[PDB]
Amino acid sequence: LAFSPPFYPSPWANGQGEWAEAYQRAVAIVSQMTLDEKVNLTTGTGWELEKCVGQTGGVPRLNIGGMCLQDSPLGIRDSDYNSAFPAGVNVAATWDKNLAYLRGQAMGQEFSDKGIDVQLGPAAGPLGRSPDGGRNWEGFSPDPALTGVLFAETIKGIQDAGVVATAKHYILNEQEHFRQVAEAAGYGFNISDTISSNVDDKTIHEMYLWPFADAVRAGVGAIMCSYNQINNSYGCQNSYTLNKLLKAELGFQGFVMSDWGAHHSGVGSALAGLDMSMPGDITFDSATSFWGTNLTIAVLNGTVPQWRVDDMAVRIMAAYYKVGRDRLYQPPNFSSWTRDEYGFKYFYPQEGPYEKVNHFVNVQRNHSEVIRKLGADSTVLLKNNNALPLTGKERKVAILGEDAGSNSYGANGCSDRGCDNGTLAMAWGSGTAEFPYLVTPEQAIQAEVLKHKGSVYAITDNWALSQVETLAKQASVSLVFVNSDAGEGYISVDGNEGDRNNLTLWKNGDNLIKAAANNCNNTIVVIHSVGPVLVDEWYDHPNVTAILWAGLPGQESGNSLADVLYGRVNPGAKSPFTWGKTREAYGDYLVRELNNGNGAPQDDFSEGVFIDYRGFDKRNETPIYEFGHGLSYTTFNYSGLHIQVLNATETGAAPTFGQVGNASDYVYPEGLTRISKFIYPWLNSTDLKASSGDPYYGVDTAEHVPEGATDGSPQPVLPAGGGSGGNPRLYDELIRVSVTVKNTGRVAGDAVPQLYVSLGGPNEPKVVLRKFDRLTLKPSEETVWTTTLTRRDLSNWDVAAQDWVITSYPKKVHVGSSSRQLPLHAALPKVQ
Amino acid sequence: LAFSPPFYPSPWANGQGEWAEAYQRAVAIVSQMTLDEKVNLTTGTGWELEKCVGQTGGVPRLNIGGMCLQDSPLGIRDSDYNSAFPAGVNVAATWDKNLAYLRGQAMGQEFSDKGIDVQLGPAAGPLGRSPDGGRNWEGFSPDPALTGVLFAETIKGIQDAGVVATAKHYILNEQEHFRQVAEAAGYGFNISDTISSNVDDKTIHEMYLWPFADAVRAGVGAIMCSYNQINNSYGCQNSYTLNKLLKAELGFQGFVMSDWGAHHSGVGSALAGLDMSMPGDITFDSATSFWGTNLTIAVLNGTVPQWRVDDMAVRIMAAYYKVGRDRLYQPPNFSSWTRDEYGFKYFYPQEGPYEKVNHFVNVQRNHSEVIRKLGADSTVLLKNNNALPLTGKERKVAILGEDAGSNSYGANGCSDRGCDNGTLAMAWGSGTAEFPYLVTPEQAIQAEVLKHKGSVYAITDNWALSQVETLAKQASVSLVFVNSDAGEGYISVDGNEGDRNNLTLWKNGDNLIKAAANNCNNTIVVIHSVGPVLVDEWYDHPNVTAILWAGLPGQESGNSLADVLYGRVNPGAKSPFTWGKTREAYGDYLVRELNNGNGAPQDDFSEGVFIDYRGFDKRNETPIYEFGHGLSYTTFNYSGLHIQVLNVATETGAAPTFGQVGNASDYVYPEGLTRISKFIYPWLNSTDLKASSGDPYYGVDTAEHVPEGATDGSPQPVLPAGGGSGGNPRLYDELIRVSVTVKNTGRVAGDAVPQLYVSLGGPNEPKVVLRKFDRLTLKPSEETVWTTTLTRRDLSNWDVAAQDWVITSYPKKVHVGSSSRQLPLHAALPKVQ
Ligand SMILES: *[C@@H]1O[C@H](CO)[C@@H](O[C@@H]2O[C@H](CO)[C@@H](O[C@@H]3O[C@H](CO[C@H]4O[C@H](CO[C@H]5O[C@H](CO)[C@@H](O)[C@H](O)[C@@H]5O[C@H]5O[C@H](CO)[C@@H](O)[C@H](O)[C@@H]5O)[C@@H](O)[C@H](O[C@H]5O[C@H](CO)[C@@H](O)[C@H](O)[C@@H]5O[C@H]5O[C@H](CO)[C@@H](O)[C@H](O)[C@@H]5O)[C@@H]4O)[C@@H](O)[C@H](O[C@H]4O[C@H](CO)[C@@H](O)[C@H](O)[C@@H]4O[C@H]4O[C@H](CO)[C@@H](O)[C@H](O)[C@@H]4O)[C@@H]3O)[C@H](O)[C@H]2NC(C)=O)[C@H](O)[C@H]1NC(C)=O
Ligand SMILES: *[C@@H]1O[C@H](CO)[C@@H](O[C@@H]2O[C@H](CO)[C@@H](O[C@@H]3O[C@H](CO[C@H]4O[C@H](CO)[C@@H](O)[C@H](O)[C@@H]4O)[C@@H](O)[C@H](O[C@H]4O[C@H](CO)[C@@H](O)[C@H](O)[C@@H]4O[C@H]4O[C@H](CO)[C@@H](O)[C@H](O)[C@@H]4O[C@H]4O[C@H](CO)[C@@H](O)[C@H](O)[C@@H]4O)[C@@H]3O)[C@H](O)[C@H]2NC(C)=O)[C@H](O)[C@H]1NC(C)=O
Ligand SMILES: *[C@@H]1O[C@H](CO)[C@@H](O[C@@H]2O[C@H](CO)[C@@H](O[C@@H]3O[C@H](CO[C@H]4O[C@H](CO[C@H]5O[C@H](CO)[C@@H](O)[C@H](O)[C@@H]5O[C@H]5O[C@H](CO)[C@@H](O)[C@H](O)[C@@H]5O)[C@@H](O)[C@H](O)[C@@H]4O)[C@@H](O)[C@H](O[C@H]4O[C@H](CO)[C@@H](O)[C@H](O)[C@@H]4O)[C@@H]3O)[C@H](O)[C@H]2NC(C)=O)[C@H](O)[C@H]1NC(C)=O
Ligand SMILES: *[C@@H]1O[C@H](CO)[C@@H](O[C@@H]2O[C@H](CO)[C@@H](O[C@@H]3O[C@H](CO[C@H]4O[C@H](CO)[C@@H](O)[C@H](O)[C@@H]4O)[C@@H](O)[C@H](O[C@H]4O[C@H](CO)[C@@H](O)[C@H](O)[C@@H]4O)[C@@H]3O)[C@H](O)[C@H]2NC(C)=O)[C@H](O)[C@H]1NC(C)=O
Ligand SMILES: *[C@@H]1O[C@H](CO)[C@@H](O)[C@H](O)[C@H]1NC(C)=O
Ligand SMILES: *[C@@H]1O[C@H](CO)[C@@H](O)[C@H](O)[C@H]1NC(C)=O
Ligand SMILES: OC[C@H]1CNC[C@@H](O)[C@@H]1O
Ligand code: NA
Ligand code: NA
Repeated sequence: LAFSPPFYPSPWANGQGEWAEAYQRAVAIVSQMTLDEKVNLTTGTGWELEKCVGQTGGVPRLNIGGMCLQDSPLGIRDSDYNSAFPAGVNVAATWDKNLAYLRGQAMGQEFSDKGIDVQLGPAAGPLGRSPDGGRNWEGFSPDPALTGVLFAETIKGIQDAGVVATAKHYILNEQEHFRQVAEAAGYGFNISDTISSNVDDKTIHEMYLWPFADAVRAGVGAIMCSYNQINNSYGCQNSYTLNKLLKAELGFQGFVMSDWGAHHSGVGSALAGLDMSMPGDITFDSATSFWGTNLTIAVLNGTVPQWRVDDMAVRIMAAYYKVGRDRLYQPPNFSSWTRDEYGFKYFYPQEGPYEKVNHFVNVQRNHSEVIRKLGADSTVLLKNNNALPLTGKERKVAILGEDAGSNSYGANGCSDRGCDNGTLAMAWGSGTAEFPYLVTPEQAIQAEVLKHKGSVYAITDNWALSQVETLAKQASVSLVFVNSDAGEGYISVDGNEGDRNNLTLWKNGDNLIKAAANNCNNTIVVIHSVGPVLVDEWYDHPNVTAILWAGLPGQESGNSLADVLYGRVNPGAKSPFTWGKTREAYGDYLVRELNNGNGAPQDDFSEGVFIDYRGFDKRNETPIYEFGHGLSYTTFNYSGLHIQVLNATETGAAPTFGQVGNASDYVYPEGLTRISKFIYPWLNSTDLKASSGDPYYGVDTAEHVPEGATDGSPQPVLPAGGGSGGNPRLYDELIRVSVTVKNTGRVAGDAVPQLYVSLGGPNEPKVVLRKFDRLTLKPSEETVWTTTLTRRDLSNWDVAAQDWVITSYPKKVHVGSSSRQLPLHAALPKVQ
Repeated sequence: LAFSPPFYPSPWANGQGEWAEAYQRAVAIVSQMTLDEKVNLTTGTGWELEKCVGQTGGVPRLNIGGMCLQDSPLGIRDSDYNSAFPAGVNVAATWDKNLAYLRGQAMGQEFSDKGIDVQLGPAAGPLGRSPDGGRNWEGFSPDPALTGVLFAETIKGIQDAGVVATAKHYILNEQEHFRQVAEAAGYGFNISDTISSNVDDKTIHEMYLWPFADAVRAGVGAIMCSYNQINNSYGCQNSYTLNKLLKAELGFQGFVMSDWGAHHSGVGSALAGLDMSMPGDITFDSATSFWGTNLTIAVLNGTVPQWRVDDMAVRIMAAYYKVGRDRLYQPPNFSSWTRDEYGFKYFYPQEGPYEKVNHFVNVQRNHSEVIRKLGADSTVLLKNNNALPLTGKERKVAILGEDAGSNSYGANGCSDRGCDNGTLAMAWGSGTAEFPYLVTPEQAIQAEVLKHKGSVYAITDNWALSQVETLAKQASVSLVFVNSDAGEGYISVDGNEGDRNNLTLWKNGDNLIKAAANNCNNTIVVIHSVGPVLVDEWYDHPNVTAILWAGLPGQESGNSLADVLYGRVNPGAKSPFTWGKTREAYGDYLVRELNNGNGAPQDDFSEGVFIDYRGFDKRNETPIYEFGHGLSYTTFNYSGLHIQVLNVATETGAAPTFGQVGNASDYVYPEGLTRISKFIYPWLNSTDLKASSGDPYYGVDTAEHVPEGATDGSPQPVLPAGGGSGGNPRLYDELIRVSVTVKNTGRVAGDAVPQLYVSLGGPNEPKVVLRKFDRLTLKPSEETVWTTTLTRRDLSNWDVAAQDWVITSYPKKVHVGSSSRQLPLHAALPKVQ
């Protein structure tokens, strides 16, 4: 079986780069803390014991309120009077750094105004190994350069608005199936440990880790480690991914929290680089924790060095100070577990004062504007045979498909969005927010038609084909809506356990489109979906005159779409993944059956880097719509490529901050009423063994602590580390590339120039994206797009050097409008 | 068994009153026609043979195009790019003569622009004997005064727009069960003839006949006789209702058409006062007709007098001229049977030239505006505990109920509206039109809330009660939508064979309302229905803060309602029927089982005049909401009632004939004409009359089957109650002027609906009966004096001994106020005669 080698000690923070001020403030306050106070920062207080999806107890003697951590990557979960933004995959479809940022900012503002300290998002893991993976839509794209840039801009927007962002899930959680042992049991499978993603060192560096290096360099304050194992070592105690890759090589200065139920040991995880346990207990409301009491004991008994807990507390306070949360602090003014105005303060056991638990604060501001805009700018026009934009003069409009209409249970009528009923504007699981309302395509397109005194109807039963056919024969234009949904693995909809069982349109979508197109010579298909779907049965039908993919647009869905269909917005989005002829064309199959008996299922990433377009190009397969493809209401020309060549070895010793006293300093204080299931830092008595309750307490302890796990002496800086996101020399700019871009059509709009490189060598993809931008040009207007290639951009990861190297194979650059339409190309000059 | 006494001969037209010019022009043209041409005017061409629901062949030699007759009373049926107006019941709820006229005008304009000559509406029969009758909603109100006045204004709007209106159904078609034998057989019932409505002479004059007297006096061109029998004689050959009540007593000058399949004999119907057979065949596509060829033969063989057939022709041409149809004529520019651009000219057999059958003419103009306004102005506010109007500042709005949302088959996705899915804006059967679009309450209310930056959702599955209760707990206001549907008897939805099986909300509505009100202290109920529904289980719930009934609003439903809920329109509508505690409180049970073996079921109207509020008041029962009840966002005061007393041929001419009849050979099929399969023609196969009729009863006991008087063309007496239009003109003398001051005593402009009831006196008269009303717009503090007059008819009762209206010697009283039960002003009336 795959093996995960050790890397110890867990590196300590050092005030790196833009962290210097936040780290000095964190060390000044952590220095004042007792051991039980430090431990309070590191451990949640128990599932649904307070207000937020995750919440720590804070340090009240030092005026630090408990840290409130809340989903989701696309808006506040489990709350009220908040907005529901389009999903991360829509941000990927915009290819628009500025919109990713502005969406970050608007979410940060709403979370901050609910008294939330830490947003659990954005996501870049899953990256998207498999097109049917259940959570790819929360992240961005299976391409690392596109994902890493939009991930980083999202982070910066959220943190500039004063909320800590949490880059998740770290790392290789590329499928829902078998990701948790209790979930698998509920779905009929008996496994002893979760699925192990088994991945070679070059692949992890070139693909899955690269957006985390961007998040790190962009200043992300938190990282959430993942439920799966990596080479048979759990993500939240994997010393290789956490100590070596994240903290030593990428130089991460913030804190690593567990995913909920992903914490699997106290001592093991603390020494392997975990800093925060969520929701704080061992299983939900077990009243036991691998940390809390147990971590205070682990330090008192000498097994976890003081410097390790001290560094947890410094990383946690430093992220909180880095975003300025201290200046915006207020306790969470809502409850994730009830919408009632009043309730017992501690929800799960219904204890504590009976008091106001919701204040109904309306944090929406004018955020519907950025959502409606980001929806229109993420609507990919895949096909347009001169059918769009509409004019408003069409005499009779047929709106067809359940995906155009209302969810009959209300927009929030399925818990965590766990159904696919009515228009699909948000997929399911934790990656969700309550809509404040939901504008359906039916509502916005019928309003638009009635404004022009046209005739219009909506048929929203996809087996009502008699009516579809009759109305399609009478219509000037048939707008046909179809979807495909997916989500987090703890929910199953129609037997899809988070992951999609296939890429075919749900709810009779293919037959609905063929019924319309058999009868209307102007059939326009609109797809809402978590990722690609199969279109081969109808996309080339002669009466299908346009096709659009609008992703998961959030609350302004129908208005975002109408703006595009009626020409208020000229679509600029590009596909952020590949649209293949068959599921086989993508390869990268999910592990859907036990393959290691009743042990952990083994998920070998045997394709290496060759996911999505890199795999189609390697196999010489032709996509229907390639990565980077999207049309516009105008045309663009690219010409005039020009290329120009441009002109610490050790750490400190681990520090300790403050003093640790005797056990009797950490016994429960006598005036305090202990709330049932609440997780505390304190001991029942000075008897360490008895207060831990651990059946393994004090047995074979040293043989269970890896060599070096307690070494606080100065360490070597890795060749590829020493900076933020990697050695700073990786970010030196080596080549500048320019091209001229002209709008040669009649409509103002945006181009998305894309710069790919070919790094050369027998095992490298033919082309890999490295730069892009989204440039607004009026008709006939031109501009020069200039960008630069860094040392990292031209490197490959060398497993023998443990470093990025520019290999000696000759490299080329290609610029154009998609991964398959690259009219400009040149050999690059040799650089090192 | 009830018996229907004979009345012969069938009165001939005479140019009465406003018909003088139309009659002269009809005589002049019918004088030029051959017998087969005349017959062509009287008989439709066969079910689906041409474009319109009914269609005659016309007279091409004299450039008279075939007459195109199309449904419905609320908009053009079976067509395209037309509007869908609110139902006649909503017009009744407006209590607004002007809006009634404006709706008729906007409908006549649309019909005229499609090349339709005759609109099959409006309807005042069923009047509304039973609250569960399947078609009451197409008419107006169970009250004859409210109905007759709004029926009349609807007819004047249509005919002023140049289309002939058809007052239907004449008469006593008060229920759908057993109305047609083949329908009854499709539902498992074996009957040899249709339901017989059996009614006494005073009741028919005081109730069912009264709105038709108004129709006739307002100048209606056509009348459509009914499927039921009346005292065991079919509506379309009932000499008593057609010859005596309609043509002699009411003096009707236009033409009587059959309902479709209501024509039951050639000779018998022509002599009993029928003028036009629709759709022209005996059963759909039978290629046989009681008229056409048979009527030509019946005149040739001496059995139907030429004067009778000339009179049919003159009544038909006179109605056509009277509305100026000849000045707007164009062939129908759509087909009722297909939406294809091209097709065979003769749809049913797919014969004739292949040519353009649809021109897709957009006739809607800006009629959405009158629809929008009339839906708002017909929304009755039944209860409002200071909950409405909404301000727009409600922080979270729950829209609850399938009736708020879309029909998932599309607004037109159920044929003839034969389902109750999504918002109910139109009930089912022939009384329907294709929506151009349908704005749902969900759409218009969610749009209003988003304009104010509120939060809003719609739950539209009425068994999703977990979600309903969760959202209702979170909401500032919960708007709960519920409905109850019905329609014409040939369609059954959920076992309701046209008629409603109960007056309970459909689709779990009572449980939905209780789920919302148990959780939300500001639950507002909105009812779309064909008539009253039982509200006893929740109307008085402490968290039910407002209740509205919005009827069947047509295509602008959601916008009409939002205009009211948000106070752009202050509701002025008033209930046009009673809301009782139980079904038993209304009495008047439908006949739902065979009670005459396998012969015609018998429907005895044994309550006499005591239907709807007259029955409740007679039984001393308290309605939840009485007839005439509606609240406003302002208040009104009525004061200062004052009463002021104010200051005909005896024989007809002889029956004329116009033009000449020749030999049987003039009427044989023309040699060079292709005869279209199933098409009905006026021509004979040969000069053999017997063989050309194909009638198994031809020449059988003929004399015995021709009623006494039926061929009598000599001068007739004028009935004491006849001699004018809608009755002897002395009935319309104004005898009393009544005035009262109405003041808006509140803070917002609005419409008051003053109502004037009389008590006629006498042991068997209703305690009060509506006579006058108007709808008056007043600004805050403004006053106005409402003045109206009572006519001799208004103060009379029908005396069966005299056969005339008589002001009886019991002391009479006037009562004025805001409903049938809120009448603060009363005055004794002085003796007048
Ligand atoms: C010139 O050319 C013309 C065009 O071709 C020729 O016209 C044909 O003339 C024939 C006579 O020669 C006609 O045939 C006879 O028709 C009658 C009338 O039938 C209709 O009306 C019935 C009710 O009638 C009353 O009311 C009408 C007006 O509404 C009056 O006109 C009648 O006079 C009669 O009036 C009395 O009652 C009213 C009150 O109700 C009073 O106010 C009056 O004061 C009078 O008292 C109605 O019931 C009939 O309905 C039947 O038919 C419908 C289908 O059309 C169907 O939907 C109904 O369910 C019902 O079906 C049942 O009956 C029919 C037959 O009629 C069966 O086939 C069927 O299967 C069912 O049983 C209809 O709407 C009709 O009554 C005559 O039939 C009676 O007499 C014959 C024998 O003479 C019997 O064989 C029949 O069974 C029947 O017997 C019943 O009645 C008897 C009373 O008379 C009684 O003794 C018996 O006990 C029995 O119960 C004839 O069928 C033919 O209609 C007409 N064709 C056209 C196309 O117009 C003309 O002949 C020719 N001239 C010359 C000189 O050659
Ligand atoms: C790890 O994080 C966890 C989670 O955040 C931290 O746990 C929290 O620690 C808090 C202390 O920082 C502790 O706070 C206590 O709350 C109690 C309940 O308060 C609520 O109910 C009261 C009473 O109705 C309301 O007044 C109040 O507003 C709340 O609604 C308080 O009662 C405690 O107040 C006492 O201590 C504080 C100072 O901490 C005094 O300011 C206050 O006056 C009270 O002082 C009395 O009691 C203390 C000790 O209990 C005495 O030392 C003092 O002399 C006073 O004694 C008199 O009164 C008591 C009875 O009232 C009487 O017996 C005595 O004889 C005298 O007459 C305090 O505010 C949270 O409950 C606790 N959270 C949970 C879930 O357990 C933990 O500290 C963190 N750990 C570290 C190491 O940082
Ligand atoms: C007066 O005249 C009116 C008009 O004719 C008469 O009304 C009819 O009354 C009938 C008798 O009540 C009604 O028939 C009943 O219909 C009930 C509801 O059927 C619908 O809803 C259910 C439940 O839907 C939920 O669950 C679905 C499947 O899980 C889900 O898809 C759906 O979205 C709903 O979800 C919510 O709830 C679930 C859990 O419950 C949650 O998980 C979810 O999150 C949501 O919260 C659905 O199954 C069904 O297919 C349909 O769409 C039925 O439930 C009744 O059937 C039960 O009881 C029967 C005994 O009565 C028994 O045979 C049967 O086996 C069931 O146990 C029943 O069919 C009818 O609809 C009314 N028609 C109209 C037009 O209103 C009225 O009866 C007359 N009144 C009187 C006094 O005479
Ligand atoms: C009772 O009402 C019915 C239905 O309205 C009338 O029946 C129609 O009568 C009209 C007028 O006579 C008939 O019209 C004839 O149609 C023929 C076919 O016309 C179409 O197809 C041709 C061939 O492709 C086209 O070229 C043409 O434009 C039409 O689109 C015409 O060809 C006839 O006109 C000429 O033909 C005859 C040949 O016999 C010659 O005498 C002349 O040269 C003449 O120019 C004619 O127009 C129509 O077909 C009838 N309809 C049906 C359904 O049968 C009755 O006439 C009316 N009865 C009374 C007594 O008024
Ligand atoms: C600590 O004491 C508490 C309360 O007495 C007891 O419930 C708990 O089990 C003890 N913990 C351990 C590890 O024994
Ligand atoms: C008249 O002639 C047609 C065509 O020959 C024949 O089919 C039809 O049956 C006849 N009508 C009658 C009453 O015989
Ligand atoms: O559709 C034509 C006729 C059918 N029977 C009912 C009438 O109201 C209608 O106009
Ligand atoms: Na086809
Ligand atoms: Na309650």
